[PDB]
Amino acid sequence: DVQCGGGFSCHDGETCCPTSQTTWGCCPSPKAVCCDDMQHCCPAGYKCGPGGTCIS
Repeated sequence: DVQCGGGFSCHDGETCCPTSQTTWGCCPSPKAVCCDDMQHCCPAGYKCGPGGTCIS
C-alpha cells in the first residue's frame, strides 16, 4: 500500500493528507491539494476558494 508517513496508510489510488498533527486523511487524486483552511482536499489542479468549494 501507500505509507502516509510513519503512522497512517491508505489504499492504491488514494492520497495521504496531513490535515492534523497526528491524524491522516484519505483523499483522491495523487497531486491533489488538501484544503487546510478547515478539513478538505481537491483534485490536482484546483484551488480552495471562500465559496466553500474549489475553483480552477
